Amino acid sequence: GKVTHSIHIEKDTYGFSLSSVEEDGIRRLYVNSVKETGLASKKGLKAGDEILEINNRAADALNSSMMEDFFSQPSVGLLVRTYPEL
Repeated sequence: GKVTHSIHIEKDTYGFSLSSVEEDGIRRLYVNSVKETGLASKKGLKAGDEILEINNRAADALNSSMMEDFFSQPSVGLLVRTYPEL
């Protein structure tokens, strides 16, 4: 079962990329890769996580322009749905 986690990151770059899919009628955001010693990795962000929110805004209520601004700021919050570790 998947769990939902909150991540707050502070400062460069956050050390991760995102891919975007909209195939079931809702836009979804997924972590592509993570930099191992990156800022987000240190926070427990993992490749293949779904980003449910950025800065309390749903992935579906986001455009590239908002996300580019948010990731350029010295801080950022994420709501992430991820499989627990095994």
